This record gives sequence, structure tokens and C-alpha cells, in this order.
Amino acid sequence: EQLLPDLLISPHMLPLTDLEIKFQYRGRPPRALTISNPHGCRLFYSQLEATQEQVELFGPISLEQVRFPSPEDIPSDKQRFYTNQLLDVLDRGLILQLQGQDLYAIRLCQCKVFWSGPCASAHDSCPNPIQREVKTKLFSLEHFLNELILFQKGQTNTPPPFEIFFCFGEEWPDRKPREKKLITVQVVPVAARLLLEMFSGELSWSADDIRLQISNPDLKDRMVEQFKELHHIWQS
Amino acid sequence: EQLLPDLLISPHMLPLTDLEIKFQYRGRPPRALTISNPHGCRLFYSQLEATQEQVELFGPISLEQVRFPSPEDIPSDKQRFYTNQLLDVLDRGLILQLQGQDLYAIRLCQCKVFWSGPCASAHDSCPNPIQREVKTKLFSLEHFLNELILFQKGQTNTPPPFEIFFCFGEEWPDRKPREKKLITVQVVPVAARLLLEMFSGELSWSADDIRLQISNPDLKDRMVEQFKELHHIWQS
Repeated sequence: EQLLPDLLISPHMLPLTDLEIKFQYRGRPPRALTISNPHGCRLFYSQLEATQEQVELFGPISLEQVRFPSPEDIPSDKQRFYTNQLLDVLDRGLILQLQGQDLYAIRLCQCKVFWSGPCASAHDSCPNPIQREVKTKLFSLEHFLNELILFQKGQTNTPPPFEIFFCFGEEWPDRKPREKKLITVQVVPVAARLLLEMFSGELSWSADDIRLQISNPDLKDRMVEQFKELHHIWQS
Repeated sequence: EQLLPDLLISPHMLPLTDLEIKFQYRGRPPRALTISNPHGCRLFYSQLEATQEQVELFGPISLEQVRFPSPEDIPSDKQRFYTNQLLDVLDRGLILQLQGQDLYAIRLCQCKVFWSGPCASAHDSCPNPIQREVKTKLFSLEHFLNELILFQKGQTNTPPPFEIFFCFGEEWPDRKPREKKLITVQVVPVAARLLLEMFSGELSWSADDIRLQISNPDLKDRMVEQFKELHHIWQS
């Protein structure tokens, strides 16, 4: 299994820079896109553009510039009011940048950002805010693949996590349900999902863990089987 | 709130017969469709067709006839071998039928069928097989809406469940992860999802439960705000 990372973590094997980004406003259908910019992206809401002279404010111009969706079609005025208050403090944005195969956040926005994800701390139960201007590791593909290997061998029953969950402007994790959060964003490293699928679809020749569950045939089953036999005969 | 069911449970308000049906083979992308046949549907795999003279075997001809996807593109021969053994005993199928706004299963297939869902029993932890030829209630929209009402009022923190999960040919629920199940199907009553969205997007005028989380502005925030002010000025 030691050859696997070198074999698989490669542009000819995986889309190493692809992130799927799903925006969700409370009570609306989600809106998703995929970016493959190798510098990463910046999620933000602004009338102003990132420029070279203002990188301190808005980050590097090479990031994929991904705007939060208009809240216009939020039917509740009260909800759209709160939502606009948050979007008003999202001008500087949340940078998501790949460093090798690790994904990092850099929060620039005045809006607070809270998150859940593969590298998030698991020592308490309270909210998990992202500190402004502090490079925060969200996900490691190296570690993901190590864990994937143990899962596939059946050494763990838990599939390794890859999805990163952000809540903008309200605390998370929380007692309260995600359905009631005004603004959330889910981010998937597509290479990780692909790798989980790939490994899930590889079984052992030796360790046959599979016990099919099939009733004994009743007379109805028997009639069906005979009809299948006759149909096979008739073909030809 | 007593007027709500009469108001909402109506064809002019909701798609009362729409089910989304998602097929998933281990390690493959899922494959989904939506049916809106008011009789319901039959999930099956067969070279034979439902006919009038064989309703005992294959169910009523009015059901939407939904075939499991070919397992051809499953890359593991061993996996596709087990998968074909299950598909070979799925000729008679699993009927999903609406009775008013309740959804019921009738298993005809020789393959065993196990499930998780809104009406599933919660007294033990073991597998939950569907009994062949026994009308099995999966979901109640009436009850869903009652629960939705309590959620929206904040009387419960848990959103009411609507998704029904079937595993064909292997035990469920189980120690083992769903990612390793050969054949699963997820079924959503679309009216229920719509209703959850609708209710989630209705807030109170009085019970304002929302505390926005926004840092104090630093000098960078202040410069951004001034640039926004200048841009608003410049517009016009």
C-alpha cells in the first residue's frame, strides 16, 4: 500500500485542483459550481473587484473570484434582510487555497465564518470560528488517502471524510439545525470523492465479506424462472 | 396551524405524486430519475414485461416500470458478479405505491429488501427486512407536515425525515457502511422536500431567533467601506 500515494496522487490519475462549491440559503434550493483554478478561489460578495494594489484587502488577483448568489429570490423579506446584512460584510471574502494537496482557508471578510470538516478540531462541542488572516488547514489528501486505505481493508467501518462545511454569519457547530442557517457553503475536493469511489469499487479476491440475502423461491418465483428459461430459449 | 394541511396538501400547492428515485451501485456515481405516475412505480430488473395475465407475479401494469441500471460498467468483475446474482432475483420487483399521501412498499421480488425511513421501526438495532407481499407503510405526508409544523415553531430542533433508503440483497441497517453496499436505492417524496423548504423560508415577526456574527471593523474593513461609499457615489 506504500506505493499507492505516489501512484494515485497525480494529475494523470486525479483532478487534483477541482473543488465543488455548493451555496445554500435557508429554504432555497442549493446552487453549485466546480472550479479548477490551481491557485484556488475566493468566495465573496461585493460591487468592488480584487485588484493588484489592494491585495491586502481582497487577496491575490489569481484566485478564482466566486460571488455568493444574489439573495433577490429569497421570498421572506425578513430573511433577505438578515441575509443582506451578512452579504454587506462579505466584500473581502473567504480564500480557499491549495497548498500541495492540502486545502487551506484564509478569512479576510468582516463576516464571521464557522466550519466543520476533516481537519476541524474535535476536543469540544462549541462553535468553530475561522480566525481572520490565519491560514487554517481544512483537508489533507495525503491523510485522506491513508484513512481510505484502512477503510478499504476493513480496518475501519467509517469512510474517511472529505466534505467541508462553512456557515457564514452564524455559529457552527450548534444545537440548531443546518436547515435554519441563513448562509452555508459546502466544499468538496473532487479528487477525494473520486478516490473513495475508486477504492469502494475494489474488492478482495480472498477476504469475501459479502453474504447475499435472497429468499427461497416460492411457486411464483418458480413460474417466473420458467418464463425466463422459455424467453432465453425463444431468443435465437 | 389547523388550516395548514387542508391549505397545503393540494395538487395546486404541491406535486403530490412525484418521487425522486436514486439508484446507487457500490463505487459508482448514483443514477437518479423522477416519476410522477399517480399509481406509483415498480423497481425491477428483468427481460420479461409486466402483463395483465401475470399481475400476481409482476404487479399491476399501471405502475411506472423502472428498471435497475445495467451493471455493465461496474469495473470489478467480482462486484459485478455479486450484483448480477441480485439482479437475477429482482424480476418481480419492489412496488412503491401511494395511498392518499402515504407511500407503501409491496415487495414481490425474491431478492430480500431492507430499509430505513420515516415510518421504519425504532425499537431495535438489527436489520429491517421488508416482508414479501405485505403492504409496508414507508412515509406519511400528513405526519410529516405535523412534525414540520413543530420544527418551524422551534418546538423541535430536528427536521422531520422524508428520505427512504432501501438496500437490495444485503442487510440494513448494519454495522457496515452504506458505501460498501452493492445495491441501494434512495426515494424522496418531492412534496415533502418542497414543504420543508417552504416552511424553512418562513420566519416569525415576533420570535427573532437570529444573532448575526460579524467582527468589529479593523482599518482594512474601514478602507473597504470607504471604497464602497465612493463607488456608490460614482454610480450616477
